[PDB]
Formats: sequence, C-alpha cells, structure tokens
Amino acid sequence: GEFQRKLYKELVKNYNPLERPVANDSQPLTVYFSLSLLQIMDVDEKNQVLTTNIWLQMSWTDHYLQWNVSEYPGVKTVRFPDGQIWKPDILLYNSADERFDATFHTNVLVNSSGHCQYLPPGIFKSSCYIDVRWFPFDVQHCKLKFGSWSYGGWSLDLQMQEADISGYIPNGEWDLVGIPGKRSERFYECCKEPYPDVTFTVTMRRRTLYYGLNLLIPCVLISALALLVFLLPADSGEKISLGITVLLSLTVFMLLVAEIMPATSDSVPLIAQYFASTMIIVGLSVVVTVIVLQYHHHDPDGGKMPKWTRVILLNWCAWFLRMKRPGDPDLAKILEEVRYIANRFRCQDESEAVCSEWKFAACVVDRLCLMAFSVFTIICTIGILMSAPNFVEAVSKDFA
Amino acid sequence: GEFQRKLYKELVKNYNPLERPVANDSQPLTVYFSLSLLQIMDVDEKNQVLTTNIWLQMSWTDHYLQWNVSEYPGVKTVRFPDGQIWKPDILLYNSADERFDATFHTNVLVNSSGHCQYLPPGIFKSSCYIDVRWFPFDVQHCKLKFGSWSYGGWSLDLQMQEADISGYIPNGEWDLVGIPGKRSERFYECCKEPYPDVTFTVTMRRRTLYYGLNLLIPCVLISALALLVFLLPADSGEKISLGITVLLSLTVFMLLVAEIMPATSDSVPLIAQYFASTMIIVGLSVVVTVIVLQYHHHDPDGGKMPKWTRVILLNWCAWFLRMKRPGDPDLAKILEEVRYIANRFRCQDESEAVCSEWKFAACVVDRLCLMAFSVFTIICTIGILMSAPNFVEAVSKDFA
Amino acid sequence: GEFQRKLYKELVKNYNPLERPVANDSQPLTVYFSLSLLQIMDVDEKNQVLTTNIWLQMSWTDHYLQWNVSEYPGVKTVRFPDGQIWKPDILLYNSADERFDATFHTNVLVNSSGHCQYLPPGIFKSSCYIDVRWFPFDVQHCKLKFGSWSYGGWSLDLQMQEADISGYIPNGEWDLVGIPGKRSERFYECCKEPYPDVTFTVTMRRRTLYYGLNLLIPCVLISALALLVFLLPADSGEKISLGITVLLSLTVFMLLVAEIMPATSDSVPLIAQYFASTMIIVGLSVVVTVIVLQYHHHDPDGGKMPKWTRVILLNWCAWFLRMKRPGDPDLAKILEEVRYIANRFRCQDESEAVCSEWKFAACVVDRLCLMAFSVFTIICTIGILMSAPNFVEAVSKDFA
Amino acid sequence: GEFQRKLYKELVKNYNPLERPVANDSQPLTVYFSLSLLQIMDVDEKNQVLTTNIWLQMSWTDHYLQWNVSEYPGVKTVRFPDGQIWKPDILLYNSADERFDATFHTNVLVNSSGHCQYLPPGIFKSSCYIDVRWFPFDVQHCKLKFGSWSYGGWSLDLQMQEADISGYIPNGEWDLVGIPGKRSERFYECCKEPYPDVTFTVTMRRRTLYYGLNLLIPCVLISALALLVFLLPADSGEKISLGITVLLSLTVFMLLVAEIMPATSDSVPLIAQYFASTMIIVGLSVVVTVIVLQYHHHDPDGGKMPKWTRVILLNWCAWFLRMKRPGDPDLAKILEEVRYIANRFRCQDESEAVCSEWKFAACVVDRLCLMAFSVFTIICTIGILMSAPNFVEAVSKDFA
Amino acid sequence: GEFQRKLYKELVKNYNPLERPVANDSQPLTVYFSLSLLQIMDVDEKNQVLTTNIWLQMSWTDHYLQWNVSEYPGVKTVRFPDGQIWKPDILLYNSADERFDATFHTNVLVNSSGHCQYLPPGIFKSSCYIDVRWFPFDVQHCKLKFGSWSYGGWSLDLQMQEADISGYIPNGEWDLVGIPGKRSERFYECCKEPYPDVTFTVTMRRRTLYYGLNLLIPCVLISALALLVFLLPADSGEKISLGITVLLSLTVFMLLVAEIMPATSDSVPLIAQYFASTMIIVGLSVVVTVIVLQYHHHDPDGGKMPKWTRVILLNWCAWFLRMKRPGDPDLAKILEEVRYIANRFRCQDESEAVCSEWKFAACVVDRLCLMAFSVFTIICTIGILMSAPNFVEAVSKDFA
Ligand SMILES: *[C@@H]1O[C@H](CO)[C@@H](O[C@@H]2O[C@H](CO)[C@@H](O)[C@H](O)[C@H]2NC(C)=O)[C@H](O)[C@H]1NC(C)=O
Ligand SMILES: *[C@@H]1O[C@H](CO)[C@@H](O)[C@H](O)[C@H]1NC(C)=O
Repeated sequence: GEFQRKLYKELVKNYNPLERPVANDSQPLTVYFSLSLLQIMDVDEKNQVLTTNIWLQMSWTDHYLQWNVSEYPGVKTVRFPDGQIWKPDILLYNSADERFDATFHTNVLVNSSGHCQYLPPGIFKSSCYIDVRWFPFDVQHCKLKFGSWSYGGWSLDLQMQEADISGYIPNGEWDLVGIPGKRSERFYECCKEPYPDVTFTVTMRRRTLYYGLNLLIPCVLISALALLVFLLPADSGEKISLGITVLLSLTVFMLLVAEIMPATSDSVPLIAQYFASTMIIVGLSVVVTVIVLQYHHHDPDGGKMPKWTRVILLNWCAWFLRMKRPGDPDLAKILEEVRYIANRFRCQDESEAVCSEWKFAACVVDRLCLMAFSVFTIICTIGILMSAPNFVEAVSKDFA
Repeated sequence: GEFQRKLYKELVKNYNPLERPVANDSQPLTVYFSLSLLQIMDVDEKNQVLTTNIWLQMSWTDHYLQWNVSEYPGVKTVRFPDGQIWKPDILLYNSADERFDATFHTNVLVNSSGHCQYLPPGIFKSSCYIDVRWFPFDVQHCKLKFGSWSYGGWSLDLQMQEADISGYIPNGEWDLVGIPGKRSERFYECCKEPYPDVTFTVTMRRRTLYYGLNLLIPCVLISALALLVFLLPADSGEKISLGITVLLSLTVFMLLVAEIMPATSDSVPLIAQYFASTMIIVGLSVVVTVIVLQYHHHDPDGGKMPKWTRVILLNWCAWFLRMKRPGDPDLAKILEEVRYIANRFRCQDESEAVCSEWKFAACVVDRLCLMAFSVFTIICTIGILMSAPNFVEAVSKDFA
Repeated sequence: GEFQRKLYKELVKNYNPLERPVANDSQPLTVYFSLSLLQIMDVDEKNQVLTTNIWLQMSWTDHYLQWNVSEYPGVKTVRFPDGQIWKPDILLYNSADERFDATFHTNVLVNSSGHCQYLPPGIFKSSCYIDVRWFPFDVQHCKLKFGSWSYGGWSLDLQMQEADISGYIPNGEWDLVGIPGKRSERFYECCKEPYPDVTFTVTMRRRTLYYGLNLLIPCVLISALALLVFLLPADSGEKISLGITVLLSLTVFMLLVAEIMPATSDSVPLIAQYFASTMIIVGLSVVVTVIVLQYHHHDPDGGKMPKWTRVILLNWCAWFLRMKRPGDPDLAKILEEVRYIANRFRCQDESEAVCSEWKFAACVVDRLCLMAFSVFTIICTIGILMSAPNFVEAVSKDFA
Repeated sequence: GEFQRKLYKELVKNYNPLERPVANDSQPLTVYFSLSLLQIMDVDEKNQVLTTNIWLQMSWTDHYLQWNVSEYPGVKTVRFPDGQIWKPDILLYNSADERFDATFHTNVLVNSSGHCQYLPPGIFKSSCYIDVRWFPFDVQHCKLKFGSWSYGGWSLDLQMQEADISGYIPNGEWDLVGIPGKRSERFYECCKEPYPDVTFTVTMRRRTLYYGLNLLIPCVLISALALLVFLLPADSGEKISLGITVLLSLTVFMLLVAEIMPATSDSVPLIAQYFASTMIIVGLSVVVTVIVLQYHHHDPDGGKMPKWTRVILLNWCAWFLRMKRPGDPDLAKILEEVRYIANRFRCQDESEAVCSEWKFAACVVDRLCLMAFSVFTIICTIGILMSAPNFVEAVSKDFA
Repeated sequence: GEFQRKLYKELVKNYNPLERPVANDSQPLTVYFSLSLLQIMDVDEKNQVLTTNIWLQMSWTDHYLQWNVSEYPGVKTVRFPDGQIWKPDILLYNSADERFDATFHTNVLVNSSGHCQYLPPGIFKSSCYIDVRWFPFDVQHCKLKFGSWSYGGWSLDLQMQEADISGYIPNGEWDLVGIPGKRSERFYECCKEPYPDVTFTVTMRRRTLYYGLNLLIPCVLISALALLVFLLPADSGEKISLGITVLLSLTVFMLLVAEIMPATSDSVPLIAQYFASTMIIVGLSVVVTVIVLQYHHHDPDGGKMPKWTRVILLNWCAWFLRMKRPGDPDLAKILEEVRYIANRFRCQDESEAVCSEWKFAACVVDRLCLMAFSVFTIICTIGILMSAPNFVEAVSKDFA
C-alpha cells in the first residue's frame, strides 16, 4: 500500500549497511544468540563429523529502523534481505564443511521500535571428537562453537539464551540427553581484545539394540559352536575343519566390524578386546585339538607312555570326571605252525590293548579341555561385557 | 514491439520489490500453494532421505502490475526474473540438502489484471522417517512440509490446493498410493503470531518381487539343503562339512542384507527375525550331527548302553518310523591252539554285534531329528512370513 | 576500433532485456532448436540416469539488433554475454541434476541483420527408464525433453531441426543406433495455453563382449565342473565338498552380479533366470549325491533290496548303458573248530557279496543321473540364452 | 599513490569490456595460447577421465590500455579483475566436469604499452580414451583441446606456444614421456567460418612394479601350487580339496581385478587372457584328478583292463619315466576245511594283485599329467607376458 | 552513530579498490603472512591429499584509511567486506580442490592509523607426496605453498611470520612434530621478475597402536598357526586343509591391506615385504606337507629306500632330535596248507615292517621341517619389523 511504500522509501534513506546501529558509538551492542535443534542427521564415527539440522536465533535493536505506527496505520513489521541492513557475522568455529558458512540467508524481521530478528536455517557439519572406547555402549559429547568473527568484546556484547528442543524429532539410533550452553571470553594471538563465544554441547546416547542383535549375539553363538570340537570323536576326521572354519568366519567378522571404526590410537575399543579374546580362545582350541589328535593316533611301537602322565590321566582326571576305564614229525610241524599263528594273534591283541589305552587317554584330555575352555569363555565374555559403564542401564533401556 | 517496451518501462516505475503488493496494508495477502509430483527419484532407507522431482505452484494477485489491454493491443502477459518483483519466501522445512533451498528460480507470469504465477522446478531432498519393521513388505509415509519463513498469519494467508499427479512417471520399485495434503497453523517460540504451513504426505508401497526372488527364496533353498545332513550316512565323513559350509554361506547372506539397512533400534525387522531363526535351526542341526557322530563312533568297551535310552530308541521310535532292526600230547596242544583261535573270533563277533547296535541307535536318532527339524523349519518360515500385514496383498499384486 | 565502439554504444540504447524482440507484439517469435551430441559419458542402470555431453543450438531473429554495414565498415558480428540481451528460457524437463540447469552460459553471436546464435555446452544428467529384462543383450531408448518454461505457443513458436552427430566420439561399451527427434504440443493444469516441446530419443545398443567373457563363460565352466561329482568314485569322500564349494562360488557370483542391477520389479532379468536355473541344477546334483552315498554305504543287515528297484537297476539301466555286472574225541573237537572257522568265513563272503551288489546299484544310479543332468544343463543354458531377441545379431557383431 | 589513482581513473574512461581491442576492426587479433603442466592428479581407467593441475597462458595486445611512463613515473603495470576488461573466451572442449569451466579467474597484468597477461590456474577434468589392451604395460595418450568458443578465424587468430613442464612434480604411478601440441582449423555445422583450436597430447607410461608385485606374482605362485595335486598320493583324500580351493581363490582374484577395469568391448585385455588361461589349466587339472581317482579306486570285479591302455601305460610311459614296476573221515574233513581256507586266501591275493596293477597305472597317469601340465603352464605364462610390446623395457625401467 | 556514519561516508570518498595503497608508487608494499593451524582433518594416502583446517593471517598498512580519533571520539576500528577495499591475492599453489580458492571471505579490520588485518578461515585441500615405504611406521612431511599470484617482488614484499599452533586440537591418528616455514623467491617462464612465496611444512608422525593391533598381530598369530601342520599325525587327513585354509585367509588379508594403499612404484612397502615373506613361508610349508604325505603313503613294493637317505634320516637326524626308533598223505596235505598260511602271514609281517620304517622316516622329516620353519619364520618377522627406522621409538611412545 501507499503507507508501506512510503515507509520503505523513508527507512532506507541515508542508511549504511556497514555501520553498527548504536545511538552511542562508545557503547557495545547487545546481541542475544540462541539455538533451535531440529534433528540429528548423522554421526560419523570414522570421519569424526556430526551433521545436524538447526535454526540459529539472533536478536538486536536497530537505532535507525524506528517509526511511529500512527503515521503508517497498517504497517507493523518490515523485512530486509541480505546485503541491505547490518547483520552480525556469527560463524561456527569448528566447521567441517568444504565451505565454511552453511546457513541459508533469509529475511530479517523488524519491530516498529527497531527490534530485529534473524533465524537462518541450515545443515551444519561440525568436527567433534568421538570416543569409541566403550563402543557400542558409548555416550558422546559434541560441541558447537559460535561467535562473531571480527567484532570484539568492546563492540558486540554476545549473550546466551537456552537452546530450544521443542520441535526435536527423535532419531532411531541416538538418544538425546540434553544440550546445555556456555558463554566465555578468549584471547587470540591476533589482537589484544577479548572475543566472546557461545558453545553448545550435545550429549547423545547410542541405542544398542541393533548392535547387540547384529554383532554381539552372533559372535557368542559362533564361539559356543567352536566348543563342539571337543565333543566330536577323533575317529571322524572333522575337527580341524570345524575349528579352522569357525576361525575364518570370526576373522571375516573382525574385518566387517573394523571397516566402520576410526583408525585412532587413543585406546583399545571394547569390541576389539572382545574379538581378540574370542580369537585367542579359538586358536588355543585348535592347538588342543592338534595335541589330542596326536595322542589318539599314537604308534604302539613309538614308545611307552611316561609314568607321570599315565598315572595322572588314568587316575586323577578319570576319578574327577567319573570316566569309565575300558577293561609223527608231521604232527610236530603242524604244532609249531599253529603255535606261530597263535603267538602272532596274541601279539596283535597286546598292541591293540596299548592303542586302546592311548585312545582313552586322548578322550580324557579332550573332556578336561572342554570343561576348562567352556568356563574360560564364559568368564571372559561376561567380564568384558560388564566392564563398560552404563552397560546395565543401556540393556535396561533398550531390551527390557 | 513499441507497446511491449512502453508497458515494461511503465510497470517498473516506482516499483519496490520489498513491498507486499496489497491495496490495503491491514489485510492479508492470499497465496494458493499446490504441488505437482513428477517422479520419485530415490528412497534411501539407510540415510532416511527421500529424493523427488516436483514442481511447486504459487499464485497471488499483484495490485501494482495491472494495465488496460486496449492501450497495449498485443500485450497480454509479462514475465519478470528473480529480484525484480515480490515473491513469497516459501521453503521446505524438513530439507536434507546441503543448501537449504533446492528450487530453480524461473520467471513469474503475470495477467493483464495482476494475477501472478510461479512454478519453479527442482530436485528436492527431504528427511522422512522410514520404518523397516515389515521390510520388504513395508508401506512408507513421507511428509513434505512447506510454508513461508518470515510471513505470519496476519500478513500471508497460505491456502492449499490438491496436488497434481497427472504427469507422474511410475517407478519400478515403489508403487504410489496417493499424496494427500493438510494445512495447519503452528506457534513458535520466536514470536506470538501463528505461522501456517502446508504438508503433503506421500504414501508409497514397495514392490516385493525383486526382494522375494533375490533374498527370501535362496535362503529357503539353502535352509532346506541344510536338512540333507540327516540323510548322509555317518560312514562318509562329510556331515560337519555340509553343515558348517551352509552356516558360513548364511552368515555371508546376513552381512549382505545388513549392509543395506539402517542401524535403528526402534524394532527388530522381519528379515532379521527370519535370518535369526534360520541360523538357530542350522546351529541346532550341527549340534545334533555332533551327537549322532558321537553315538556312531562308540567304543564297545566304553560302557553298556543305558537301559532307558536303549529301550526307547530300539522299541518306541523304531515302531513309530517302522524302522528295520538288524538281526597224543600234540593233539591236545593243537586242540587248545584252535580253541584259542575260535574263542578270539567269537569275542570279535560279539564286539561287532555291540557296535552294530550302537550304529542302529545312531541311525534312529538321526531320522527322528530329521523329521523334527523339517517340521520346525516349515512352521517357523511360514509363521514369520505370514506375520507381516499386507503380505498376502503384496504377493497377489506382485507375483500373481 | 572506433566503429566497433560506436556500434556497441548505439545498439544498447533503450534496449530492454525483458522484452521479446518482435516487430509486432501479436505475432509469435520463431526459434529453431536443435542438438549436437558429442559423447555418451555414462549410463547408470542402478540409478536410472544417463550422462551425456551435448551442445544445444538456438537461433532467432532480433528486431532491434540491426545495423548497416556501410556505416561500420569493419564490423560484421557482435557478441553479448548473459543478462544483456533476451534469450529463450529453454530447459531440460527430465533433469536428474541437483541443480536443474546444467548449461554453461556463453556469448550470443549476432548478424548484421539481427539473426542470433546461441550454442551453450554442458554435461547433462537426465532420468531415463532403463530396461534390464534382456540384460546383457538389451537396447535402450532414453528421451531428452526440451522446451520453454514460461513461453506458450502464442508467444514462442518452437521448431525442430535434426540432431548433429558429426563430432560424435564412439563409446567402448554402447553402440549408437540413432537420435531422432519429435516436436509436440501439450496442455498443463496451470494454464489454458499449449506449450510445445522438442523430444530427442537416444537409441543405444550394449556391446556384450565384456559381459559374455566375464560373466556367462565362467558360469558355464563352473556349472560343467559341478557335473564332475558324478565321475568321482564314492570310496573317496570328496563329493559333497566339490558340490558345496561349487554352490558357494555360484552364490558369490550371484551377489557380485546383483550388486550392479536395479531393484526393480517390472520383470525377471535374463541373467537372473540363468543363475536360478544353474543353482537349482547344482542343488539337485547335491541331493542326488546324497542319495548315491546313502545307497553305497548300505548295511547288509539293514534289509533286502526291494524287488522292483533291484530288477530295474540291475537289468534295464545296465542294458541301456552296457554296464558290466560283477560276478579220537580230540579229532572231532578240531573238526568242529575248523568247521566253525570256515562257516564264519562263508558268512563274511556272503555279506561282502551283498555289499558289492549295493555298490554296483549305486554306480548305475550315479551314471544315469550324470547323463540326465548333463542333458538338462545343456538344454536349459541354450534355451535361456537363445530366448533373448537380437542375441544372434549381438553375437555376430561382437565376437565374429 | 596519486599517479596510480590518476592512471586508474583515466584508463577506464569510455572503456567497453564488450569490444575487441584492435586499432583496425577489419584485422584479426593475435592471441598466444600455451600451457604449463604442474601435476597429473589422477587417471581414471574405469570412468575414462584424466585429472590434471595446469596453468593456462594467454597473451595479447590491448590498444586502449597504453600510457606514457614519464607522466606516471612510478607506475609500470596495472591489474584488472574479471568483468572489467576484455578477455578471450577460451574453453576446454572435452571437459568432463559438471560445470564446463574449471579455471579460477584471476587478475590480468598489463604492460605500459598494452601487452596483457592472463594465467588462470585450475583443476581440469577431461574425458580421454584409455586403452586397457596391454594393461598393466600400457602407454596412454590423452588429448586436451582448447579454443575460443564464439570467435572465428577472421576475428581471433589463435597461435600456439610450446608447453612448459619446468615445475612438473613427478607422479609415483605414471611416467611422463612428453606433451606436444598441435594447432588446426575446423569447420562446424553452425557457421561458414573456420574455428582454430590448440590441442595438447599428454603421453604417459604406467609404472608396473606395483601391479607386477601385487597381481602377477601371486597368480603365478598359486598356479604353481595348483600343480602340487599331482604329487599327493591318492590314498590321502585331499586332492579335490586342494584343486577346488585354488580355483576358488583364483576366481576371487578375477573379481578383484575386474572391479577396477572398464566394461569396454574394444578388445580382450592381456590380464584377462592370463586369468582365463590359468583358470582353464586349473580346471583341466581338476578333471585329470577326477580321472586318476577313478582309476585308483577301481573294483577288481568291474572288468579287465583294456589291452591297449594296459600295454601303453605299463610299458611305454613306464620306460619313458623310468618308473619302477612293482612285482579217517575226520582227517578228510579237516583236509577240505583247510583247503577251502587256503583257496580263499589265494583268491584274495589275486584280487589284491589286480588292485595293485590298477593303482600303479593311476600313478603313471598322474606323473605324465604332472609333466604335461607343468610344461603347458610355463609356456602359456611366458608367451602371454611376452606378447605385450614394451614389456621388456618396462621390466628394465621398473625392476632393474 | 553520527560519527561512525560520517567516518564511513568520508573514508570511501574517491577510494579505488584496484589501487595498491602506498604513498609512493615506486616503493614495495610490505605484507606479513602467517598461519594458524587448528586441526588435521584427514590424510589420504591413496589420493595423496591432505585436508587441514587453518586460519590465514595477513597484515598491511593502508595509506588512505587513516583518520584522527579526536574528530570521531568513539570510533576506533572499521570493517570492510569483500570488494570494497584492496586485498592481497594470496593463493595456495598446490591446491587439490575442484575450485582453486578455499578461503571464506570475511571482513577486514582497520586501525585508526591504517593498519589492516585479514584472517579468513577455510578447509584447505592440498596435494602432498605421501611415502608409504615405512608404513605403518612412517613420518610424513607435507608442504603448503602460499604466495601472491599477480604481484611481483617489486610491488608486494611478502614477509613470513612463525605459525601459531596454540589452538591446535590433537588428532587420534597423527602426532604433530612441528610446522616450520620458509620464504624464498623464484623465477617463472612468464616474466622477468622474481615472485616470493611462503612455504609451511607440516611434520606428522603416525600413531601405530591401531595398525599394530589390527594388522601385524593377527598375521603373526595366523602364521604361527600355520606351523601346526607339522604336529598333526599323517593318519588324519587334515594337513592340506589346514595349510590351504591358512593360505586363503592370508590372501584375503593381503587384499584388505592393499585396498587402502596407493598404487605407486617408488619402492616396496614394509608391510608388502612382510606379507610376501609370510606367504612364501606358508607355501613352502604346504610343499613340505605334500612331500611328507608322499613319504608316509609309500607302497612297500614300489622300491627300496635309497641308502643315502635311509642312513641320514634313520641315524643322523634321529640322533639329533633324540628320536625313538621303533623296533598219511592227508597229514602231509594239511602240513602244506598250514605252511602256506604261515608263509603268507610272515610275508605280510615283513611288508608291514617296511611300511613302518617308511612312516618313521616321514615323521623324522616332518619334525626337522617344523624346527627349520619355526626358526626361519621368527628370524624373518623380527628382521623385517626391526628394519624400519624409528620403530623402537614408535613402540615406546604408543604401547609403553
Ligand atoms: C611488454 O611486455 C613484453 C613481454 O613482457 C615485452 O615486449 C617484448 O620486449 C622484448 C625486448 O625487451 C622484445 O624482444 C619482444 O619482441 C617483446 N615481445 C613482443 C610480443 O613484442 C616488453 O618488455 C613490455 N614492454 C614495456 C614497455 O615494458
Ligand atoms: C584496416 O585494414 C584494411 C585492409 O585490411 C584497410 O583497407 C583499412 O584502411 C584499415 N583501416 C584503417 C583505419 O587503416
């Protein structure tokens, strides 16, 4: 209308977008900076980058953009695009975007008394340190640092307002704990003037149902299956096959898991410890299987069983496991022939008795190692899983 | 021509692109917002992003862009590029694009009576929640929220018009159900003025022929092949090999499937349940194979068969399956030699009879477990597949 | 020079870039639109996107950009950059680029009589439907739709000119058949005015030497190798290993092939049919191997061979394959001892004869199944390959 | 200073950036175009794209940008940014970048006598044909075509100057041979005026140490290991396992290699030929192993050895390889019993002799096939490797 | 305020952004260039690209931007955006970004006496040579070259100031050693004037805990497991399976490692040497296993053991390893029958004695090869690992 056109013509008269709009040049300009979190788009553990969708909030008073509503009866607010009025140069310090500024420039809404509002949206990429020590039961704190680039503390007085999470849309992987803020002043090597900044810290908890169902349970099941090599009889040549195939599958699982993790050397991750323990156990099982097979296929003429191993294996472990322990000239010529045949048969029987003793010793060793390996696997798995903090509360919140 | 040049010169006189074109400054400006869907370019389940190709539709009346056709006989419409006339600042709220605005700015067509048209095209990326609970038989609702950024309800009266799908090009993977719209007003923490918005919801159904042919059928076939381990005779040492290789292939299949799914913890997907059931069944089959091999390679001197297992296995299950149950001094010296030989042979025969009994018991156990595992596999597969809603209608629409 | 400077100063006087340059405002402006294909950069089967490098061609007459060559003796043509003269707003409708316009804006060459030329280059991404039903023997038609966005049929009369392929650079994977064009008018829900457009269709044929050498031949070789399981004697426990390892390799091959194909449900691809047939054949071979091993390791005391299977296997199939079918008190005491020994030996001989008969039956079954499986594999492979159209001409053009 | 400010004010007076700066409008303007190669950033065999870092060089004389140094004692050169003076519109024709122009616009340095210099840097992506016929011993020629877009031969006289490689930084994978240039004129369907262009051809040689160490050597080693199947005795059932596992590893190697190569059908690559030959050899080895196992596990009652194969295998090949060729009523009743026992033993001995003969024939066949396969593998590998040109010089330059 | 507005109006009067702000046109302008490192975002070994987050520092005196503070009591500094005042055109020479300039343009802070400050941030991608000869124990020097593009040494006197690392944020993978700088002048083929530049070299050390835990340790464990093939008895056909499966796993590990390394031919990496040595050792182990199996399954009728191998194997190696070395007419008719039976048994015993001797020789060979292979593996691993420089200090800093 006529009043709106006249007001727009009058307001921009003699207006300089380069000038800080303060009545007194010696006084700082107060700007209220806040934030409005809308969504956590992505958390990149490998690249250490957090992607969020937020709305920035800025507010200040303009001394020159004031008018009397009586003279312009219908006009209450005006809007100015980029490059026509003064705006703060507030940037995100720890940006990880190929172009530093990610905000989308929009209009600035103005009171009839000079109050200005500026709420630019955008997709913000920031570089925050991600700790994988307790993965997948980890809680991450990622910081967002904002502040004016070229305005010091004597010119632009930055103030903080609490972040808004009313329109937050929950994520299926991360659980938001809170987003507190802090305002502080710092000194830089450039200049002798303090530069205030506002830092917002996003605290998020990882939901562990997916990882527990897709990584931890299959590893437990395969490790338990690797213990079946101690129930197979040695007469079936299928023990090394079982052990080695299980080991190969677990190595594949290590590779799949490590393809998603950062190559940091700060600490050893919990899942890395778990995989190392499982693989060491499986390798020891393969070694024990080799020893048991060596005992089973023992040549009777190779050598007598040592007294110590014989007594311990055939008495103490047998008692402990309640093992069952098995166990005219023509006439003379024919006589010596049948005597030779009978003696040969008796020697064969003695050799088979020795072989049976060796096989029983192998079975006893195998059963003992089964018990020991099962106990060790259970203890190691439980201890490694329970070592992590907030594991119990993660289980309670996710599964129960 | 002369008339066109004169009209273009006259129209831009005293025109301010910052001013809302209303005759009365106290009245809202009515803008009709609609949509025109052209193609569903991509649906990203892992990143929760929907990519579509749409044309926006805007329409409003400009009070200053009016002229009499008699004075300009040949001129009926005029066009203005970006930055020369007022346009609404309508944006997509839930944008997932690195730059917030994705529209391509084009000309604005104007009546001889002030009516304006604006139809910018673009490739729009939006973040919509994708539910994989019933994958691959899922139906997705993705919302597109539009609204003016800096104009309230007292300034810009946003109205809704039904979306146009006349030029829609069908997608080979997703089946469009409909795109209804809804207009609503909301309050924001910024201001005390309502801000209307228009939301369009895209309902799409996944076509399941590809997934059924590439994932579900091979898993069924491999699981059925895993049941062949109960038909192999134990004398051939090739049962553990079959079982473990099938298990390894199925684990590879899990990894391939999980590489395409989001890491959400909202619920357990149907395909995840199916894979878990199949893998548990195969592992139990391997355990049963170990037990059967243990029974088959039984030492006759190890211990007598327990009475309970002997009677049950050799009577009840045999009846149930109609199993066939198998079954001068020189003369004295020669006499004792041949007596010893005959006694040795008789003892060997008795031992072989005991071994045959053990082998028959192993065969009976193996057949019983074959029947039980087959029934269980069929029941679990059918139940898991039928649990999903609209599974029957998906099958009817895709395969039949 | 002086004349060039004077002409440039005079031409831009009173010139409005917003005005359509026609002497009569009531008449349409004729614009000739053509195309110049230079290269087919990429064809994306998974994303349904075609990337090409083309030069657009536009031509029209400007009424205001005319001068007499006599007054400017050396000046014959002038050039104007973007934003200084009127240009048509011709766009690609089915664009798949994140920014809708992909042309690079260049100068406009002008006659001394007003004729204008505009040839912007660019890399164009368009969304065209790609049919994988006959892959890898498929021929694709991808359409490129061009037209003015905001100029109707009463203002801009779009005309078509045949595309130029003189500078086309052949691609090593796709064979160009032709690029015809078509001009048509359409009505839109926006307005009551027809909007002409020019559509160019690119017909391309896939060169199949690479795919035939890298996919089809290895599958044939591995499937043929899977038939070797019927030549291995059953005494060597290495049949299940062969069959299952071949099956695992073929499954890996399925995964590799499916990683490059779209997840469409329009139809079942030819290569998918081929893989399904091969895998079904291999699985049936494994089942037959299990049955043969069951027959070979038959307990003689298990049960007599059924009469029907005995007669058929030992007579009819043996004839068909010309199979070779194998086949004082002390004296009394010693007498009964040796009688017992001889009777035991005779019983052993009878049992071994029964076992030999069972083994021969297993061999006959194995040979029969070898013949049947070989014939079936050959027939299925040949039929599936020959089902595709233009397969013969593809083979002739690529291999021969 | 004052002189610099005055000169800058005076130079831009009446200056038109659209006007070609020539004293005579009828004469062409001479522009010297050269190049300065700095780095070869990437060579994309799969996408047929070359990425380089170069500096363009342009030079021309401006008639209007001249002044007397005496009047401006301290000023010798001036600089003008983009859009303030005339510049040639020289573009790269065969660009593969999503935006056609990749140069970074910088200042233009000007003499006191009008000579202008323009050296824009940039990262240039160009589409050049890459031939993989002799990979990894290939030499590639990639062309870079430059020329003015809208200036013909009667307006802009493009001249060529030799490229500069003084600041070239060597690449660890490609060896630069040279970069010659050529200037030529072409006619286009647009217009009846020739358009000169300058083409630079980059000749590069691939350094083959990495590929030879990572691809060729492991394949040779695994193929040689596959020949160990002819040294394993048949009594150990571990021949099919060796052969099939080697075949599976080689197939994995094919997949890894083919994941990096273009899907072109121009010709069959050398590495593809090598892999095909190795795989055919391994498959033939598996077939021979099946035949040898069939011979070894021969039933003595199956049938007499054919005379021809018997004589050839047991005489000619044995001689050739110097093979060692192995090799009262009660009394009557007891008499017939022991006669029966002895006759049974004699028949068993005869059967075992026949089996030994069959086993020796199998061993002879196995040794013969070992020799033949070793010779064939060596010959094929050497011939395929030596077929490629410049293979000897590549080996000499890389390894020695 | 009024003073700020008046000063801003007065300062821009007659100001030309194209003019170098020096009082005397014949004198160079001194510019101080420094750097401020904030983070090392990424180091790309495969693409030879380093990504860092730095702040540039520039400082110079402007002769025209001076004023008296008394006349403007409250104003002490002013800020000017891009394109309104003169700025140096300092660029990064070895940029690897698709657009050459990566800095984000910000305001320029100005003294009341003319001193100017300019600190643009940005994400910088540079192409630096990365040496993988000692990977994963490598130290990398990557250079960042800065300098004015179009200003020579007679116009812009570039000076260097030491880099600032106060706000550096440590990286979890790379350890910063230091960032020294160097200023030098160079001549270019363009012109006869020297062009100074400032080069900063970033020295970084890789933290090796992650790589040592994920690559080196599993390889050592698997190589040690491959030595178990010399403890398995030959009677269990599970030696070739163990060896070949270990070899296949190691080949997979090679592929995983090589997927992350550049394809350079400068030198052979340490990890490549380690993998080659391990694979050669495993292959030799497989060959030795084949030989041992050949000795074990020796036909007694094949041929007498050669005297030399017999004496050496059964005496010298047995002594060295303390190996245990095992070891009326009717009456006449019955007489010859039992004589024949006894002679057959004696011949069988002699054959079994010969076979036992061969088996013992095989065991001796196997034990000898076990010892030799273990020693060789240990020596090769230790030597290859210790060959790298700073390996000891890397271990001390990371693990201890
Ligand atoms: C103008 O720039 C060019 C090169 O920078 C110079 O002109 C050359 O001067 C040399 C002698 O010094 C001649 O041999 C060449 O023939 C000239 N080149 C051309 C294309 O003519 C010259 O230094 C500069 N002119 C002034 C006044 O500085
Ligand atoms: C320009 O060149 C032509 C011949 O090429 C000549 O006739 C004409 O006189 C020249 N113009 C001037 C002003 O000298």
